Amino acid sequence: GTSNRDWWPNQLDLSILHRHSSLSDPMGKDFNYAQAFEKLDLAAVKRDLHALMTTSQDWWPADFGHYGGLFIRMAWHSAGTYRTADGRGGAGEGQQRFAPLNSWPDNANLDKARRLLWPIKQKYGRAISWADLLILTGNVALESMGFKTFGFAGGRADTWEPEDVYWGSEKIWLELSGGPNSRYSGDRQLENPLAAVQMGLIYVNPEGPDGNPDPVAAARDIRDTFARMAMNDEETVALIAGGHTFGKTHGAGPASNVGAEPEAAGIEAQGLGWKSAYRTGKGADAITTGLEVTWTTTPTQWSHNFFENLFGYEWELTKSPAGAHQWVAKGADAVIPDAFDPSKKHRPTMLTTDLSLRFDPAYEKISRRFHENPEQFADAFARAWFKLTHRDMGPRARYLGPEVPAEVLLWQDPIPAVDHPLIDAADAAELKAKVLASGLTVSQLVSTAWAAASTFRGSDKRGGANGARIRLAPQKDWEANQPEQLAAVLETLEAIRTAFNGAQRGGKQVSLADLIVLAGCAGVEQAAKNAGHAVTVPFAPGRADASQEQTDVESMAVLEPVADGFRNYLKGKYRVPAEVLLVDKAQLLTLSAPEMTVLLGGLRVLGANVGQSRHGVFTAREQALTNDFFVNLLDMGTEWKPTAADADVFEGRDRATGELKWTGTRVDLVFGSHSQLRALAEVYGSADAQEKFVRDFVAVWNKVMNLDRFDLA
Amino acid sequence: GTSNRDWWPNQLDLSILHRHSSLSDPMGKDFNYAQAFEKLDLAAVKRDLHALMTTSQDWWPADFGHYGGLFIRMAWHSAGTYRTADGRGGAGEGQQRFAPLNSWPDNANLDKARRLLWPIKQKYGRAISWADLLILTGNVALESMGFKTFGFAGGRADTWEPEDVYWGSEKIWLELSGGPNSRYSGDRQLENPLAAVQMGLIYVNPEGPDGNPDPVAAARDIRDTFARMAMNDEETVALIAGGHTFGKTHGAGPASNVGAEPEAAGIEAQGLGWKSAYRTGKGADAITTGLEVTWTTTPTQWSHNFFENLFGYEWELTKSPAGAHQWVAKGADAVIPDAFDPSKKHRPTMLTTDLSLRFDPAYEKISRRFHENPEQFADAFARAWFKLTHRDMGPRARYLGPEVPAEVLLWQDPIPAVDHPLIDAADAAELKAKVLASGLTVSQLVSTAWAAASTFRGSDKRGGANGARIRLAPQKDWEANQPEQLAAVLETLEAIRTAFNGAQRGGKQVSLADLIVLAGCAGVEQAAKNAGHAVTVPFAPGRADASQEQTDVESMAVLEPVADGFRNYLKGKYRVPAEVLLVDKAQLLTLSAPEMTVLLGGLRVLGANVGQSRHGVFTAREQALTNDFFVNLLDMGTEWKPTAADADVFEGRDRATGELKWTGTRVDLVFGSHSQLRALAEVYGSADAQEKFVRDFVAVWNKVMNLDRFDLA
Ligand code: HEM
Ligand code: HEM
Ligand SMILES: NNC(=O)c1ccncc1
Ligand SMILES: NNC(=O)c1ccncc1
Ligand SMILES: [Cl-]
Ligand SMILES: [Cl-]
Ligand code: NA
Ligand code: NA
Repeated sequence: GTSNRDWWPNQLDLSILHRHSSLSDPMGKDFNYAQAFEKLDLAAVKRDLHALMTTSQDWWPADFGHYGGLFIRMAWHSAGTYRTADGRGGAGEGQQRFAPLNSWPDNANLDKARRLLWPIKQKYGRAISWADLLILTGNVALESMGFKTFGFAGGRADTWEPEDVYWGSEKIWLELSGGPNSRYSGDRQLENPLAAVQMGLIYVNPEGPDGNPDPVAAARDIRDTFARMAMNDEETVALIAGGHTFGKTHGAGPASNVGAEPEAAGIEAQGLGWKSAYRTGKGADAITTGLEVTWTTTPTQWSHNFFENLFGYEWELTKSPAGAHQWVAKGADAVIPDAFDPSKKHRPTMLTTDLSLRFDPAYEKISRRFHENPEQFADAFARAWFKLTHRDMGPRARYLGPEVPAEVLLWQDPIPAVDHPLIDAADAAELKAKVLASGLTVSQLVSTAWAAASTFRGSDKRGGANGARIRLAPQKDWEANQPEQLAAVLETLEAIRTAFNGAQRGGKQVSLADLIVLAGCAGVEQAAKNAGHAVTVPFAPGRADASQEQTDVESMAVLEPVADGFRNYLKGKYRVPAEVLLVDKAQLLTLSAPEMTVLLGGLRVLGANVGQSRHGVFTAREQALTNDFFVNLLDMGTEWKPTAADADVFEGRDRATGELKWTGTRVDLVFGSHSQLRALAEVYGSADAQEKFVRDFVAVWNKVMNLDRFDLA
Repeated sequence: GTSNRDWWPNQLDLSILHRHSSLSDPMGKDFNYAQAFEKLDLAAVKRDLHALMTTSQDWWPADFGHYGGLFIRMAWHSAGTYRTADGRGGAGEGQQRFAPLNSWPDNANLDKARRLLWPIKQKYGRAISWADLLILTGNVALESMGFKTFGFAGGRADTWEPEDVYWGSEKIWLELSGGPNSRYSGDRQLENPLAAVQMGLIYVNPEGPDGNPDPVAAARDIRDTFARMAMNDEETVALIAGGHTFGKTHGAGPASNVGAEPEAAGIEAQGLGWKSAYRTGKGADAITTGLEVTWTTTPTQWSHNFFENLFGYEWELTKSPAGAHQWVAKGADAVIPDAFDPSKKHRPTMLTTDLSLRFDPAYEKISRRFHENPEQFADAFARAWFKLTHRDMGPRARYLGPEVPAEVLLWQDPIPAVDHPLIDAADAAELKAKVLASGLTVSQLVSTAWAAASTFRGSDKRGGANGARIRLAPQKDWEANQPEQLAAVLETLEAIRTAFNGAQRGGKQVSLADLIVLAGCAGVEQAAKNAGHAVTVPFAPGRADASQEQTDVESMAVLEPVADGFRNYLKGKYRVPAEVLLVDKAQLLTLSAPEMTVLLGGLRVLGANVGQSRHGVFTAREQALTNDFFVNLLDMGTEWKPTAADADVFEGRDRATGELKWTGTRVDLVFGSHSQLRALAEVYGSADAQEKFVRDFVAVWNKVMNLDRFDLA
């Protein structure tokens, strides 16, 4: 069946904005997962999971009689697809169960793990999402084996179709670097936003870089990919050594025995894959990765044996029965149990990537400290495991259930509790009138509030106007935020706030986070008034102001807009066309194509462009909220040509006279080009559309303002 | 970006069921196009369109000073993608403005036509859809040029993204037959459901089959493609000769002058394509197809000159300035006007496909009759043009506005008006009790109502339970409908009906159409009662019984289910896998993936399978409405394997004992295999889901029952 994608392989793909519709969702449109989960008897689930750990099923027998290792790996992989660059991946939408992740080579035999959990899923039904269950199971595994976890938050709602995520351009699973679609360039620089070394891996190749078993060089990849997953050196050592305290790898025989991944398997496989022809195909004969390593003498019990072994022995290179590189302790005693035969024991073994923890000089110092103080190791691993598995859950307000940790962590971008009465409608109207009487312009108010709100991304639910972090490092200095204009606006707002708060009785006051938003609302209302329309922009109070001390500046770097088509901003020159970046941004903002279209056309005429650029400002009444962008964009009286100076900027001239009327960017003109966006533009560009445009603008504006307001959910 | 479609190119694609969501739609959820159109001043639009016909724009100058020909071609093409095999294509969704149809070679320069309409679109806004405007503009063109149309109906709502239609497998535009993805096999047999000879054509190649200019062989393709678009010989001659009474083709210079189609063109082209490097690139220099033919001496006025010329001259093969085969009149004077230069005239010319109307012996007779009786020609063309442009509109109840023809036509599958009081809720309860007392089983009732309702397709809005056509030829005889069982059920229902109707006062009666449906509802209520659930199934009366004379039996043939996964039925062995045919069917029924899942799992346990097959009947309480399908399908205690007799049937055996528990087909097992369908199955298979299952089943049931009930909109 030949498709639009086959005929026009570089056209824009808008379907990414329209996933997750009510059509694909089996739950009623009123279904509220948070309220279902809040009534789940979580202790009862955890008792069932505890039982599970040691109830071996013959179709996938439990190593050492205990599924703990397998489930820890399953949870780790669920969380481990996470990239800080865009917030995509991670455990928070249960995407391990869909394509492609369910069939990634690094996820081999995690299909068995997920299937082991069906009876418990089935028992508790909609009160526990798969997403939450995968993470909970990991926790229970650790707990069953003697490890005290830091806590657990429910709240990850299930999703019903695969996400659209750029995982790389390679066309071959696990392709080595330096191919026609290499994710590496220069001096082993991994392309953003990727966070793994090969297509279908979680982070790194366990044999070493492109299969070279050099622990020192492997450590370089570990550090890079873990950093791209938001983990520093301490966290990375804790997580790796923590996880490889348990279980084993599977490599009983040659890898050519293993069949098709789940999405390529036959229908009879019922969603399972990697069927193995090697001996029994499971248990003692299992092949997953091809490595054959068991790290510890008690693979079902928390211990400090990983570091005891790592440091206690000297290691020699060897080959698994599948031929993969791995390490064995030279002439150790055979002290490591066999997973199925109680009369066999084995020597200590390690992956090349495990040895990285000892032979990378930075890791070695941390690893030694963990070896000599295994309580520090346990506390670090607990914290890191919580961070791993919760990193894409968003604000602490989404955390559910009785095991949520009380401690507030820096990585959570915490927002202080509000302890005082909030402003009401009359107060909001008085502030709005003050903001407008200060002489702040429509353009300044809208740009500031846009800049504050639009850092939100739905992928990991980081960002947004809550916190007033726009006033702090690093946001206040991002080029897209126009630091000098921003500083002037914030100064005037802060004076209005101080005066307002000083006049109150009874503890009422307004946060600057709220006022920035409210001022943006005044701006949009004044714009509408300039166009002759009386509208009220909805506003919900209750944002609070975070301090610089509660704001990790390095972690905030990834939220910087380098492309914001909504402000006609591109920080530099990229290989990805600007219109593609626009749609990506709209996806992170959770906008549909209609919402993206309305919003952009309104922002243009409000003066939200960075640097007061006239590109796409197709109106002779700037700062009035009108549909002029659309009417003028669609006017066939104008002819567009790319400029000689820049192929990415266009001049619009009167077709009859040649007179220069406007200039625009690819982001502006895509709305007159792409056949689906033009259809949208046409609706807003019609003579009956003025009222619709304003109402839809205000709605989407409001929506953007509220993206991070999970305190109100 | 490598996608799931690249990795697993033969997986099922469920996104086709979830297009056309609220997310992609710029109109509010409450927007009702019918009500907007009913307030449009249609007369005023038509005045504006009249004005347009002779308002020539410099960017695409009107031939002969009149755009009529162009707009007739535009409207023809809009309607001309229609296939009777699935009802997909046609004018009714305005899909000509989206990919791929906006960029089909046969639609070249229709982008200009559509752009000329923007001011009118813009003026009237949401009150007239593009879909309607394209056909209206065709009508006005004809009327402006002196042809009186049969009438016009509004009501085609706009759509907002491209449909997912199989247009063929070729990877090259216009590829000739016999390639690696040939749409032809055997003795020039065109593959169903296709209705064009080459990828990117409407029907046939104007130079002749695969470009060989044999009018007789061309006539074969014409007949086959037009038949696949629901037109017989009389209609086809009328339409072709009718249409080529107007306008001209465009072929002023070599085709290598013509640039990128709209979807490939630059952003600066603002949605237009085929920019030509030949001389001025437009007007007198225009290149569209490459042919250069002008059929009549008055290309802007209705005449009888097409047949005068066709029969009046003998024809010699020649070449256009682009090199295409075409025909010129032997010995003729230069009597055809030039489109731009009043001092030039040309000899009469014809396409190979025009000469088909004279050299095909069957077309010749029709053509001669039209020649000698031009009133018969005019009336046939009027009727055919109305049919062409309204064929996919569905029931007459959907027809809006003041130009709707009063005459009821056979091809509309008309439904007689209801002239008597309808049964009310007390009568419906009485009939249900009678149906249940008669001894008809749950399985009989559900199968019959399913068979009646499930002929509906949303593509052209044909089919459905309205009419009681299940009791007529050919439906009563379809294998999928189990003719023998059907005849017994209809006999018992007809007796219940006669008794009920005979007992009434005041003209009240119930149609068999309604009773079939109501009986289906009683069967579902009983099934629910068998399972311990107290369920009332919604019923809406008002169907009427159509007569055999109101039911064109040939036309009905295309509605025969050769694949109906909802009754585990496949009429033969096909190249397309059965699960693909299931999803296609669900798409025609307007079902989302959840709806398709719930519906199939319920039908299985209700006994709706053809021949009482046990395949997929995964319950020990058949005829009870339970979620057993799901719970049993997902039970990991069962292992599935294809049978030795048949690779498409599976045996499910107890994994521990080897005991045979169930058998199923690919349609059954796909719900436990495909990762998105399995996620749905899991909701319905959960321990808290029995009530949800029942309620969702009843909802989808009712939806299917009501699919053709446009009298209730
Ligand atoms: C550089 C990072 C990592 C590498 C390259 C890596 C590699 C691997 C490989 C190759 C296996 C064997 C899979 C198989 O054949 O069955 C595995 C197993 C395992 N890994 Fe990791 N790992 C890494 C980090 C982690 C982390 C962060 C955790 C959890 C905190 C984790 C926990 C596990 C566990 C529990 C298993 C045991 C599986 C079982 O018992 O079935 N690993 N690892
Ligand atoms: C065998 C069926 C047909 C064939 C092969 C065919 C072929 C063509 C071709 C090649 C053109 C020239 C396009 C160009 O270069 O601008 C055209 C023009 C046209 N056709 Fe057809 N045609 C078919 C049927 C129809 C029908 C059914 C209608 C309408 C009822 C129609 C109405 C027109 C009109 C009005 C034009 C003139 C366009 C103008 O003046 O710009 N044709 N046809
Ligand atoms: N791949 N997923 C995302 O980009 C996303 C998910 C949910 N809301 C916004 C964006
Ligand atoms: N491709 N188009 C269809 O299959 C369809 C369209 C509208 N309703 C149901 C089915
Ligand atoms: Cl994602
Ligand atoms: Cl279609
Ligand atoms: Na994410
Ligand atoms: Na259709």
